[PDB]
Amino acid sequence: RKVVVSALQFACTDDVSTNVTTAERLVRAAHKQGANIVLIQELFEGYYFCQAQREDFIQRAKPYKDHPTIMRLQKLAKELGVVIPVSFFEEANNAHYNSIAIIDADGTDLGIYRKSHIPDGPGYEEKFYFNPGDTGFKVFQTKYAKIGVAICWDQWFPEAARAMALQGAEILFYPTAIGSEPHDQSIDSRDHWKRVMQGHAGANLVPLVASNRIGNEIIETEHGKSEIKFYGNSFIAGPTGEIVSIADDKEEAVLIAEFNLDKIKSMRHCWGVFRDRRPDLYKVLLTLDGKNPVL
Amino acid sequence: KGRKVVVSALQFACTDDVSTNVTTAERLVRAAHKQGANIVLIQELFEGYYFCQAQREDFIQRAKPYKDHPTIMRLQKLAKELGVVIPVSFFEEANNAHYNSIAIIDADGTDLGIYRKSHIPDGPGYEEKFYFNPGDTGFKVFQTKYAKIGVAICWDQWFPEAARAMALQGAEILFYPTAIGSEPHDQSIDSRDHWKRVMQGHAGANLVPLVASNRIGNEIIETEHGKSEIKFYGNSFIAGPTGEIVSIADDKEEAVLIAEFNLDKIKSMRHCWGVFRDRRPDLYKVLLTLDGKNPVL
Amino acid sequence: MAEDKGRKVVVSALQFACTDDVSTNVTTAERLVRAAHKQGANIVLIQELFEGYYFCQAQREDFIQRAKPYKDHPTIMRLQKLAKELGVVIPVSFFEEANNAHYNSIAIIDADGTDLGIYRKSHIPDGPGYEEKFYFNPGDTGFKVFQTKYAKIGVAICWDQWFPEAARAMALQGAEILFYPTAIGSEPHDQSIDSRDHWKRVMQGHAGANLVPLVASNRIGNEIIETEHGKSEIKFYGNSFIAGPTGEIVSIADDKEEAVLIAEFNLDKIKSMRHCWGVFRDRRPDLYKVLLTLDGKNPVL
Amino acid sequence: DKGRKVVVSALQFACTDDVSTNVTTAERLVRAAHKQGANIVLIQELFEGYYFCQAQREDFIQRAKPYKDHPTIMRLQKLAKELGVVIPVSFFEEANNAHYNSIAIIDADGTDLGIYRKSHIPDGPGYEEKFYFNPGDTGFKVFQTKYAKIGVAICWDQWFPEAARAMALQGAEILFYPTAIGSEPHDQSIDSRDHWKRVMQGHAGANLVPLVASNRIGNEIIETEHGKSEIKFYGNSFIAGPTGEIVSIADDKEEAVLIAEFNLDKIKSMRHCWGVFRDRRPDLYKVLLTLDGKNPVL
Amino acid sequence: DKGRKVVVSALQFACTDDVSTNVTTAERLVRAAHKQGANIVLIQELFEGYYFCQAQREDFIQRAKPYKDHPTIMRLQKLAKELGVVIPVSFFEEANNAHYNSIAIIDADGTDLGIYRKSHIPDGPGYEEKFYFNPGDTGFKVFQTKYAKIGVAICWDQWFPEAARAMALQGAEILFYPTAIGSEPHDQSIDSRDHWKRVMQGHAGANLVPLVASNRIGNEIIETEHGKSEIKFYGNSFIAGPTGEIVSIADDKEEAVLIAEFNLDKIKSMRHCWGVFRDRRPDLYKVLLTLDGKNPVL
Amino acid sequence: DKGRKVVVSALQFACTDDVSTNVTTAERLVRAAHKQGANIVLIQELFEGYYFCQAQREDFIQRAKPYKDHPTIMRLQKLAKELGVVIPVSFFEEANNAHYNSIAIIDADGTDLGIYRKSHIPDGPGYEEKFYFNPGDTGFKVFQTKYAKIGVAICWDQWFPEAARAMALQGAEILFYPTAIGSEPQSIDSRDHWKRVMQGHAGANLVPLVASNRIGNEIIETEHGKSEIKFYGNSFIAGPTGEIVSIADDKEEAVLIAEFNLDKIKSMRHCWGVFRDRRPDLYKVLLTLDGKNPVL
Ligand SMILES: *C(O)(O)NCCCCN
Ligand SMILES: *C(O)(O)NCCCCN
Ligand SMILES: *C(O)(O)NCCCCN
Ligand SMILES: *C(O)(O)NCCCCN
Ligand SMILES: *C(O)(O)NCCCCN
Repeated sequence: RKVVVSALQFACTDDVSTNVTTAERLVRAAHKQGANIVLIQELFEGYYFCQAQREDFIQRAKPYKDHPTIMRLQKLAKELGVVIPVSFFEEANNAHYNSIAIIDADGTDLGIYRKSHIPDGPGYEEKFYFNPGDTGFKVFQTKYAKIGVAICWDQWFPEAARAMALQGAEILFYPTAIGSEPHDQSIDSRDHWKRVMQGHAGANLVPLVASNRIGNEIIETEHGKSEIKFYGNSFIAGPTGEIVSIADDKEEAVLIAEFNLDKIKSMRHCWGVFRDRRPDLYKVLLTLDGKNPVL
Repeated sequence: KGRKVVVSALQFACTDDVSTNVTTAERLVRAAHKQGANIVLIQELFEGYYFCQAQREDFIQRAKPYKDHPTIMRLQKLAKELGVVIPVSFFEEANNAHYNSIAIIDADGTDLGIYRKSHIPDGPGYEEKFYFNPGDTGFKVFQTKYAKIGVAICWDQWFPEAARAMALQGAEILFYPTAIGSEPHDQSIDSRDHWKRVMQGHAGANLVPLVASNRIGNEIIETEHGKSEIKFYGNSFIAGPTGEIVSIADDKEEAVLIAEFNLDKIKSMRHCWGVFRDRRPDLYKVLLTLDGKNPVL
Repeated sequence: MAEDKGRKVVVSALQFACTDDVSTNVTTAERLVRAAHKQGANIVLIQELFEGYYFCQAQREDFIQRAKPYKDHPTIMRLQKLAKELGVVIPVSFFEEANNAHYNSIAIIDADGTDLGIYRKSHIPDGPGYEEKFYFNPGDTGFKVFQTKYAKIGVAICWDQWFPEAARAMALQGAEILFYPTAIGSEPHDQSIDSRDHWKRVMQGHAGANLVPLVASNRIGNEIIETEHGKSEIKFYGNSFIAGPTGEIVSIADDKEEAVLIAEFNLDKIKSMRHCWGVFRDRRPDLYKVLLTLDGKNPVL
Repeated sequence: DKGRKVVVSALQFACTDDVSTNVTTAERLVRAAHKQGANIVLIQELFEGYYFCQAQREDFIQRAKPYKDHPTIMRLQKLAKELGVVIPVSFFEEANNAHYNSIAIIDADGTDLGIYRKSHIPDGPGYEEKFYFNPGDTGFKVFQTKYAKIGVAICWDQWFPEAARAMALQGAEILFYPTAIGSEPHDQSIDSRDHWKRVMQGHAGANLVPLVASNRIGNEIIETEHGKSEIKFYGNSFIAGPTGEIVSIADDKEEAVLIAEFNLDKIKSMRHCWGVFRDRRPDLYKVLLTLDGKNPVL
Repeated sequence: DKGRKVVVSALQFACTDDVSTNVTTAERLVRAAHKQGANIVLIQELFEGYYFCQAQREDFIQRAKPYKDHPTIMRLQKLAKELGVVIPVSFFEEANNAHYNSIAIIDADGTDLGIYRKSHIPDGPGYEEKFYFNPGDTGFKVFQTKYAKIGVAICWDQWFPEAARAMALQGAEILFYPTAIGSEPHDQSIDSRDHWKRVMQGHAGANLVPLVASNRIGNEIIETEHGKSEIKFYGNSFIAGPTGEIVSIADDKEEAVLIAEFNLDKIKSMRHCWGVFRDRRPDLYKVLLTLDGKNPVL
Repeated sequence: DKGRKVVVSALQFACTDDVSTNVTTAERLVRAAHKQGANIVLIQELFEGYYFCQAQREDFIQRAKPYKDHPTIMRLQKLAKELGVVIPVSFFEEANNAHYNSIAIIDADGTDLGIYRKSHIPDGPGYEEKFYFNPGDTGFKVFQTKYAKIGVAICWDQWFPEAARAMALQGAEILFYPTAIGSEPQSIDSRDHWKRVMQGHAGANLVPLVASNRIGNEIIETEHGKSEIKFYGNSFIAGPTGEIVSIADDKEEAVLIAEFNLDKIKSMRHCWGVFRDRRPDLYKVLLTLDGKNPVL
């Protein structure tokens, strides 16, 4: 059993219809190169608006139900027979989430995951927009594979990757929007970013796909212009954490890698780390401060 | 710029003759409509006297089924004629169950369904617990032609949980038909300021406007222990999304209160303030207890 | 002076002996229904499986084939004519065949002759003399109420009368009077068993707890059935009765006479009393999930 | 006649409005029961004072006390232990801002086995309990005592076949109901005593378990917010057997100590053979989780 | 060839009227099966005593015992753990006032994995089980053991294609049915043994899963409420492969230990290839939720 | 010996790839069954030609014909009326965009009582039938004939206990299964597996069961060249305990005959008690494919 996976990497305008056209073009290119599952970067419908903390930007969110972009990519998924996770800004009554809908290769909406770990600070004021997610970590049975899909900042947390692996994830996927930080040009996070994820692939023995944005974006914030340069470096890592495919920090790209899932599942079983785990000794992971279990 | 809705609170006196009272309600709904109202709110159990001063066998038989209710049917025609949303408070019989209920009539005349009062008051003057099963619909929101609304009934208005329950389900405006006044056993009790402050609190905590329609007049009821009298204190009002009173009636005048709200701007304001973003349902399990320790079954 | 307002309904319990010939027993039933109507009855209740002997003392292959379809049943059709002629409601107990299922059933015939539908016995008894579990699928209609020309009524069958759940289910759905056609007597394996006082008390409790009148019609006479292991005899103990909404017996027959019991109820006064007593206002269904278990712990599927 | 035997007792007495006097009365009659061989002794509802629920008064709510270190429960634990008798203790419970009509079950070694909180709360003239008590949130309970597994509910609960069935399904071998019922002050023509008995006899017969009801006697005048209100409590404390037969009964004015012995092994065998529990149809009982016969409650 | 192999066994013996004797007989035959390589061993229905259901007797109901701390289950857990063998244990369960014909599945490490309660209850002369057992309320279950996911149901359940299909759908790799079937005391012309085998062979073949049936032998006479009643149990315990072929079978009168090995990975692959499960039409099977071919049950 | 008696027959023959010839063969064998007293006679599946269904050829699709005015059905109606026999007629149905593997039930007076459309269609490696047939949408049916209430299902339907139970719950007194099964002239021989599953249905439902299978070798040229199947016959009739009462071999024409007392069998079915004892409250999992999620 072999599945072909793709990371896409492109620049966005602040127009939904242009960006969706761009995603469609790169999804067809992926499909043309053999892709069964194609990963589109985080909040690709527009500019990464979380540089600002603005009332009007919250109203960019849309219900999960009858979402125009999801609906449009469901047609594309269906035509091509590819699996397409769709990053979007969800409104759910008065709650708001950074969410992702998993469309199967028959175009079926398989359900959503809501971003669990919400980043904060200059350039990435996501805590202002999003309730911390309440779906918990999830795995989706698609026509090709059980996949673990989480979102951007979730990729820094070994807990997220481990939870998806424990629930049957054969591949992990992280749509991303990370770049420079507007308050401090000396912060270059790209190597650190890659290393943490490489760690998750190696610790769980599962391949991993990260799709990140490129281009410079200037946002009109409540305190004036703020600029981020997104550094791309979209990549696909194998089950021991080796980078098999990688983009640069400036050019549009379509990454492709094939994995033998039944072989990798045998290596995983045979390595035996899941049977060697000591959940009896991991209670402290349910604390924040190293002592008090959360309610 | 944005969806506007004009809401109205009515305030009037009742006899114990249904036809008279429905006629009074119609006159005032028409008057609200003439002043631009899209949703009009009539006070609790308006079809007669506030009979719950007594605990009487014969008064339980004032209840009628929800199905083919002559007062709901009559007000459905008016709703349709005028293009206004009309919540209709009534005493519901449902086989051997009885409830203090409200049917939400949409602006096309459609009966959108019912809510059954959840929190039932008790004590001299207000012996509701004798008459009504505690409601079993739970808190509801209704999609009307003009807005998603949350409607609850009188005593429900004291409970922050009801208001929050409706808001979490997308209610854009909260409505509470009311019957509250003096208390026949103790003339020193004057609850009007307390009553208003608690509702203002709900409007401000959920960032939604709130409408409260209360009775006026003195009513004398024969009870098992002789006459009992309540002076209903009016003070019907409409509050905006920070809990500010935008319109209020006094304690004796018949009144038609009118207010317009921009539901898109308020939505935007509600979200921006951030309370719904910041709620901690993981820490709210104690709210599912009565005694602060034991969760109910 | 005017008498007190409200819908009055006159109900009747019949009590008679059966042969094992269908034509004879239907003739007996018609005779007693007519006598009940002559005494003012609006609703008349015939005992369980009146078409024949209480054959359930045996577990026999050939007795299963006494069952007949509900559709075009000759006894139901005949009693429909009588109901229409007299203007009386008549529930008709019969052994139902429904493809390969079999039930102990009752068809409710309205005062205009209309077949309102059926109830299938839910609780099926077992044991020497009363081997009903061999014959009947447990019923699958659930507890029902029927709107007749005179009243909304709840009808269940024999062993159902021991279950408070059945009486409450019918009352919660607006039953104004409860009816139980019965066949109960001695038990052939042990002559010390005399259940008649126990039997009455349980049903009196239903009437009192739901504040609705209750009618029980039971068989009389001795019947001997040829069983797979020899002859078996039951003496049916009569004691048909009508109870009011506090569980008081307003009329009762003895253990051997043929009887036509008659009582009038003001259903509007009773409804008022039922509601004022307050039990239905005070019920706690949030605490009753355990009733959906058999063993006090595990909810059934 | 082999089998585990248990002797139960219903007590019936008049109350003053002084706790000390009523607790002394209860102790006297518990000792009289024990002298007659009783293993489990049932004291009537809210026996610490007058039946105060004729009134709806602010100050009466403050008669409530916490379950923890309750002076009357602690005193009766001493007696339970001294005599080797099981004693359910009815009390008015405060639990932060909630209030309940409650009963603590004291085992024959003095151990406090836990509480049941009254589920069905009556209302109306003379019996304004809904003003005082949150509807109970323990659900129906059974308690394993030294002598038997028992089901204890409280007064108005005794009208509900659901409560009796719920306790029996959980293995209750005997049902107990402390009571306060009498005349009704707004209508002198109401005499509920025969109705009250018939409904409980029904529960005993339907579940094939014995049942004990202890009820108050005497006239009580309460100063209500609208003037004097009077109830004459009608006694009629009784013990019913597993077919609903009254085996012992008190009249409507006498102080009484009723006594009956039950063979719990034989009764268990009878209950099972009669077959009602074998034949129940919980798949058809979902309408019991409605109030109106149609909508399941949340 | 390659893949997870499992050795299963059907045991067949005659019962005495003494519980401990009968458990010792079971232990002896379990040990003999283990010696021949068995991983999962099936003991016949209600093996602790005579098949008492010929009678409808009050005292026989009290032969039931709770699942909790059941002395026969506890004893067989020790054997399971000692030998590393999976052992389903048939017993007569008391659960407050409910009673069931039940089976506890003991894993090869001695762990009590839970119980299944007999769903379909037979009736008629000689087999009056409806008098004793509530219809089961666990539903059909599959248990994950150290060696396989197994589906265990009980005697009469074996006539119902629905039970076997329910277990296969939930992952059962082997079906097991402890049995007590023989002659019928009211009609000596009834010989059901060929019919009995054919129906089970049909389940194995329709689901492509092996099937194990363990039945009693011996003549048993029971004192019924109407005199002596005799059943001659007919043995014919057997093991069927995934196309329904009988691979091992006992006769109608001797003790037997039957043994068969199955390659569960090859059978699984063969079942997936055959594709019947992906070809099923559940959208057309709603009539199966009726008894009468028309009205769905509640 | 009292009660309604019905004589049923299973026919078995080799198909040529010529329609007239095959219908002539069917008529000859129906007449022979009638001569031996048969009241209801079962002809094997798709008997008008070679079993084309696993060859995936677009030109074979035009063999389908509408249910309305079907020349083979209309001809067998005449035969049914002439002889006073019930004849289920297997045919390849064209229904607008859809195509089905279907069977029309002809009563003893020649009346067309209706159609059943094969429900279970094998898809995945080895079985490419979807190329020709849509999954049936009639659901499982019973038909009241002059002699009996009967249930009929087709070929692959044979493997599914649900179809047999569904028919019996609705009052079918006899089950009929026209089939076509064989193998590559391979090691696996499915004939015993097949019989055991069917004997299971008869025994579990306490109804007799009639199965008609073809014989002979058939060669079809396909996209992937010549495919050959040897059909293994073994048509049979089973009684209500699953006992085989007559059976054909794997190479000759056969006319199998058996008489059933439908009143006695009904009484036996009811007394055995399985239908009294069924637990539909516990069967919801059967409305899933994966053992957890109900289908729409
Ligand atoms: C996505 O937007 O969560 N990446 C967050 C990066 C935060 C860097 N300080
Ligand atoms: C409406 O009737 O619920 N108002 C109740 C007020 C109670 C005052 N103590
Ligand atoms: C009717 O037939 O159900 N009465 C059942 C009585 C059973 C007595 N043990
Ligand atoms: C106890 O106190 O609940 N008694 C209730 C009686 C109410 C009479 N209508
Ligand atoms: C086990 O006891 O279920 N076998 C029942 C057989 C009944 C025979 N008619």
